[PDB]
Amino acid sequence: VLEWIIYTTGIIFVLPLFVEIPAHLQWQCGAIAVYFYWMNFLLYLQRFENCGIFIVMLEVILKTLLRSTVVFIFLLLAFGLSFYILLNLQDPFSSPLLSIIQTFSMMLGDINYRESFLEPYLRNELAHPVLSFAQLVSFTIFVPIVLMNLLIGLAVGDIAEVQKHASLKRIAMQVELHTSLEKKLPLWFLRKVDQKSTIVYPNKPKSLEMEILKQKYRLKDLTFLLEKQHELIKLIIQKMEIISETE
Amino acid sequence: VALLLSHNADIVLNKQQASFLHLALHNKRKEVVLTIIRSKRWDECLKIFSHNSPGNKCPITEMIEYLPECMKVLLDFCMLHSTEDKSCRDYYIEYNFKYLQCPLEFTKKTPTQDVIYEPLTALNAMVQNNRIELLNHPVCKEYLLMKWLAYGFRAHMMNLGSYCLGLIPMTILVVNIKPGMAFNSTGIINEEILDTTNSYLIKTCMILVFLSSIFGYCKEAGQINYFMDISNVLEWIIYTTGIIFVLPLFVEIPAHLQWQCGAIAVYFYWMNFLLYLQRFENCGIFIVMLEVILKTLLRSTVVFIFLLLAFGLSFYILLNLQDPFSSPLLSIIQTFSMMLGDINYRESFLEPYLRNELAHPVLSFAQLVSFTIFVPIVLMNLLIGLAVGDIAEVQKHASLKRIAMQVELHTSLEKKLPLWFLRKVDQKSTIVYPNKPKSLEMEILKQKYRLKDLTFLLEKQHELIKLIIQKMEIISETE
Ligand SMILES: O=P(O)(O)O[C@H]1[C@@H](OP(=O)(O)O)[C@@H](OP(=O)(O)O)[C@@H](OP(=O)(O)O)[C@@H](OP(=O)(O)O)[C@H]1OP(=O)(O)O
Ligand SMILES: Cn1c(=O)c2c(ncn2CC(=O)Nc2nc(-c3ccc(N=[N+]=N)cc3)cs2)n(C)c1=O
Ligand SMILES: Cn1c(=O)c2c(ncn2CC(=O)Nc2nc(-c3ccc(N=[N+]=N)cc3)cs2)n(C)c1=O
Ligand SMILES: *[C@@H]1O[C@H](CO)[C@@H](O[C@@H]2O[C@H](CO)[C@@H](O)[C@H](O)[C@H]2NC(C)=O)[C@H](O)[C@H]1NC(C)=O
Ligand SMILES: *[C@@H]1O[C@H](CO)[C@@H](O)[C@H](O)[C@H]1NC(C)=O
Ligand SMILES: [Ca+2]
Repeated sequence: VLEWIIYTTGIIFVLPLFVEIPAHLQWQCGAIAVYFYWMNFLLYLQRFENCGIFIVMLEVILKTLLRSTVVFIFLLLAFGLSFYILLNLQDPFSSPLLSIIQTFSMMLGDINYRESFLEPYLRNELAHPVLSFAQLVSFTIFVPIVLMNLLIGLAVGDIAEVQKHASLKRIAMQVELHTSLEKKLPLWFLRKVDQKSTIVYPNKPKSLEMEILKQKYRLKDLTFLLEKQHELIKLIIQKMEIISETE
Repeated sequence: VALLLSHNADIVLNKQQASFLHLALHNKRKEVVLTIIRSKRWDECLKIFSHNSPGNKCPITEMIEYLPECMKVLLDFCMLHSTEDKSCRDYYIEYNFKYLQCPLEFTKKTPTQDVIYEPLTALNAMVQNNRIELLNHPVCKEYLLMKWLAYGFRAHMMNLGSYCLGLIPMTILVVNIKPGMAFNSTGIINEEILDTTNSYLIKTCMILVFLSSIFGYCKEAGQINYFMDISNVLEWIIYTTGIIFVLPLFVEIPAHLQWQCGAIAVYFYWMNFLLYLQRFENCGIFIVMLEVILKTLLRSTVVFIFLLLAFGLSFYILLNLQDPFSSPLLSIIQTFSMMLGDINYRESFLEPYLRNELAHPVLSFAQLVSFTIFVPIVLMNLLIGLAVGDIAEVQKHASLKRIAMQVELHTSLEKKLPLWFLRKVDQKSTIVYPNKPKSLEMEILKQKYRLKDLTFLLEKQHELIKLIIQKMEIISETE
């Protein structure tokens, strides 16, 4: 999808090479092309080993964030549609869609307390003062504090889980890269470039489980030997001589 | 046991109504249980148990409680394949739900005098013992999916539809009329002129909100522990305010009251919608996390509301000539707003100071530093650390909790549907075409058992050796 968008818009950005075009369309396609080009460059960077674990982390966090919008987009609807009614005489809240975008922007802590709540209140320009100040407190508690801390905790967990398997995943990426490359090169070329050894001059420019497993094996061998010994002892008793100590 | 079964041995109970299978299970003898399973006569062995016994229940529940690794084999026996070729399209897997059904089926007599078995007995037994590795077995997964597609999806889409029938016309009314204007079924009163276009939609939505509020009132009076729940309070508020928002359908009302009730209704509607969403599995763990974090935050306001009092009442004295701090309550709200880092240093402290308008400069600048250290840094980092801990704790048990939610959903649904309907929609097996559209503790436990057996054998051997010494012959080596 990314590459289809890139090619379709890049072909329109430079189309006046052949056929004329309005400047507005040309630059509005350039704005999309120059953005998706550099966003798609990261998928090329994710191959190299020194900088490909960050793309894995970025993808994990982004997926986790997108799986929760199906839920936490109704908080935005609730607060935006109530702010559209309470603060309707102000320009940032003069339309349902603008009021939902302003509420999305206030999610990081940029609430505009003095400009939207205090100063209209001291001018007698709030239609519902008590409700407007109660909504401010409930919003501040619910969204910039609770929701953002929820997202931070999720990200901390995801990154810990990714770091737990960093080395193995890093090596497996390289192994898979070269394995895929081998299934497409010609035979004679692989014969030509392959080597059998290498020379290096340095001067020139999960344990506890294994232990308990081993000792389990030892214990089983011990049991086997003890049973053989018990059989031998019973044989002794049934073959011995008893004369003076008979009943 | 294999030799005694190969000959026609009887399978009876004793004085405790325990068969040999119960004795093998209570002592965790894995190999004899696997032998009983792999053999013939497994059917009668399964049927032999008896109810009315609080100690020796159905063999399946006992096997889930004591030896789950044998239940795994018993379940593996329930997946049949076709051509055994992954590529073939006629290759289909059949799942058989033979052992997950009610124990009252296995016994032929079935008196059911005082015996009442809850629905989904096997799955509830798996949940009450944290058998997560069993709940992820494909047979149990297909069992739950069959129950879902059989009646759960429908029983919950009916609930969602009944709620949206009042949720959607409310939103349609809000985003189609300008707030502050009076309106009735005839149209919008522009004060008098009367805008009459789109009156049909307005009338339809005003009727749909009224009916939903009335039916909600009736259902809630039917449910009437009640006032303790939160959903009850939310729905009472929703219905009470929604009935006032559309009241001009019958009796006139001031526009101010109408819209100030609409502002509360349209907010609590969408806030209550999340409690409906928390049922579905792909998006119900976030509501659990949200609730945990919110409870933890509310338990600390009883403490960290005195920091706000201290700082607000001192700022009310130090910066009293400025409008944001010109009253005790306004000064406490401004301090609450400054909690996220929006301090207004240049507008409240620096610029008044360079105009000689601060009454107490040194104290005013010392309070700024102590506030910045105490609240936007220490308190917020405390809250962040608490949230990180809570979310880690919730994620530790994500899969088991997710499955238990579905099991409880369907269990509750079963106790209310009619018998014949459950008979009609229930299935016994399913066919699937794929092509078509905690260990260390167990190890040390096992080796503890092995060590105890070793000790027992060694003691028997010691006794035998002492017998040898006391019976042998001694003639040439006597003293
Ligand atoms: O009689 P088996 O079914 O073959 O199993 C027992 C043993 O059973 P316990 O776990 O109850 O002690 C282990 O079986 P698993 O846990 O692996 O199922 C063991 O495993 P290891 O060999 O890994 O130690 C090995 O069984 P298996 O060979 O199938 O792994 C062993 O039987 P044997 O030592 O006679 O093979
Ligand atoms: C995939 N892999 C390795 O990466 C590897 C490796 N052994 C060592 N390295 C490290 C390495 O060659 N790193 C490199 N980084 C770039 C690079 C980085 C950023 C750029 N940004 N720009 N422009 C452009 C290029 C080029 S070579 N083995 C065995 C392997 O399999
Ligand atoms: C409770 N449960 C499952 O959920 C389940 C399941 N097996 C698969 N699922 C997933 C599922 O059906 N997900 C669904 N999601 C919606 C939905 C989501 C958001 C909405 N928002 N809006 N509007 C509205 C509807 C409908 S069905 N089993 C066995 C089960 O017991
Ligand atoms: C809806 O509101 C309008 C506006 O007040 C009502 O129309 C008025 O009705 C009275 C009584 O019949 C007349 O005296 C006014 O002249 C009407 N106003 C206009 C602008 O024509 C209407 O009756 C209300 N509808 C209902 C069902 O109550
Ligand atoms: C009718 O509404 C318009 C705006 O929608 C307003 O400018 C006008 O004053 C209203 N008419 C009357 C009589 O109030
Ligand atoms: Ca209720």
